[PDB]
Amino acid sequence: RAALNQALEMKRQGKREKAQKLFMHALKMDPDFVDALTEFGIFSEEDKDIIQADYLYTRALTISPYHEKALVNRDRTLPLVEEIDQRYFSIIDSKVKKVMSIETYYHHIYHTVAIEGNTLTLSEIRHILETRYAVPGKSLEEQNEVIGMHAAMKYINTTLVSRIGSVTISDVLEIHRRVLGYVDPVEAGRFRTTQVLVGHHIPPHPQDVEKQMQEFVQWLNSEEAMNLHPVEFAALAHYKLVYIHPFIDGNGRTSRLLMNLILMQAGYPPITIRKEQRSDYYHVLEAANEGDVRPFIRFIAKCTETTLDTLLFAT
Amino acid sequence: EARAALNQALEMKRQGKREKAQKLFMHALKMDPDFVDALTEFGIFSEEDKDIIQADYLYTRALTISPYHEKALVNRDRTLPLVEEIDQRYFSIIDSKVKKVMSALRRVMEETYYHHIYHTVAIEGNTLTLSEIRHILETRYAVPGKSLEEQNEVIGMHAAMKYINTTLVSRIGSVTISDVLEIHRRVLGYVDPVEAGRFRTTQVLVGHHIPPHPQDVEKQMQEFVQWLNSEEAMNLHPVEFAALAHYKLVYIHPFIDGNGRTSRLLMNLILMQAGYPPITIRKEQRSDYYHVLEAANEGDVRPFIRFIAKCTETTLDTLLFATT
Repeated sequence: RAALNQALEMKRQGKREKAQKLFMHALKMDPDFVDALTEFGIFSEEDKDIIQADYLYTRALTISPYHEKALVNRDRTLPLVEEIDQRYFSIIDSKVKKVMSIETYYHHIYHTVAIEGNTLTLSEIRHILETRYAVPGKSLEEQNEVIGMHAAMKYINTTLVSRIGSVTISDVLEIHRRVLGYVDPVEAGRFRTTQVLVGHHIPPHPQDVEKQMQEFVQWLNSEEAMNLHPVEFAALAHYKLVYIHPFIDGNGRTSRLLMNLILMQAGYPPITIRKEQRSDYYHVLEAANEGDVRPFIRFIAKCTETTLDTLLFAT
Repeated sequence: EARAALNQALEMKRQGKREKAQKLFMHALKMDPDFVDALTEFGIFSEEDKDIIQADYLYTRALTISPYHEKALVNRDRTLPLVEEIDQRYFSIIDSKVKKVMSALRRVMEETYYHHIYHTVAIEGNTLTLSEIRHILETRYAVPGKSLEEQNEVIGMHAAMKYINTTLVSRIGSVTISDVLEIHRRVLGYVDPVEAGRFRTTQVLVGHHIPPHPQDVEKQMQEFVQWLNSEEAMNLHPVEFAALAHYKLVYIHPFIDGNGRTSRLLMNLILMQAGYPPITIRKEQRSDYYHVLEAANEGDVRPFIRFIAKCTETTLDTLLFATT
């Protein structure tokens, strides 16, 4: 409460830089502080950050749903953010049109394995897949992760992308069998049998994983999922597979391959979440676990625009 | 010219020159390997050097073409129970050496653990050395300038035999089809995870042998595992049973790859369950090993059973000498 009142004294005087640090400290000490969430929200609106403000008012109302200062702001920002979000998707739709009218295989294998902790370079990955000979001084596990990724995405492109019909549970297992096959052939293509902790997240118990996955693939084929914008649907699918955590390993890699399978089936190019975005990528997943999937959907959307901007660099 | 080479070999055998006779006998068989008269005459010739095992093989080979050939029949009826005894006597020699090896032994056995992975992969064409295999399994880091497939074959072998030792050797009950598939899932898994632990779906040629069609593989494997658990297989000497199992899995050829590796792991699973140590067929014996499998495909499994038996005696002699 003292750090909040200290942040308000700075905001009233002028010092913006010292206020944000004092605001962030009050939320680090108590992240469910209803009054600091609303005051940091109205503060962020002064820098034209309405997306952040709405996040803060929604976080406030999840704790105290009848908080007058959060409710009065939430109700104003809610339809406004919905529009801002729709407008960014229509910007992405026009860039997909321009791309569709108009080397990268190794770049995606590099970022999908590097974001998980793999120390192999792009030139080393190229040597592994072109020659099929080992890279000196690197672990065989890291080199097998690369081989399995190449197998998984060659299978998706050859058998799943252009195929007509619903996505099955067998397709998810077939992808995982190739992702984790060369590293762990015993556990590759089969569900997790033990309960674990993933950071600060407890996924479903192994006895609930099969049903949770039957429900997930039922959602993937539902009309509600089709009605969504491809970028939202691709992002929600990615998140839900990471939430279920159906395998002991290779969940992030399979969820990123399912995400691009959804995008490629919608006429979008395959998307890459770069190594450098590891921290940003885990921050939005944490926020989705805490209660709001929108920051994640926006992170995936920005990833699609950057990919389209790189492809739009040709006539 | 085949009949002339036979009569030329008889001329030297009658006079004396035995070195020139064997070369002339072998030439008549190279020209025509289904020559009934040269097989009997070469059989009687080999008995003069006290080689009754070779003689019976030759008369047996001659009667698989012409079953009523008087000179083959009269000698085969004579040598048939004779080799049966000689064969039984070599197994009892092996049984006494198994006893003696059951009376550093643990450190010496694990010292030749990388030694078994080297020979089972080297006999299949793998170019990795024993020191390279040791680096792969101890460090889990890659060996420079070698293919990842060859290095994954080594990792899969280590996984397969660590799984056999930890969950199958001391296990009670019948051997299942799932146990064969589980071994294969580890043998091939790191090389080919798509085909590892599943039967072959295409028809192929393996040297000069056509194995069962993929639509018959499941039924022939159900029949094989039924034989493995039968009382007839239990009544056999462990060395004969281990060798016959090895041969029958190689004959079926149930997987697209790793058939030789899995058949040699099942061979030792049978031996270890019988109180025998794990056996190794060395890289140098590649040609001898394929010669006895060819003879078993042609009609006689005995040379193969004798090859496996001499492999167990050499393994027991190494264990009896290392602890001396």
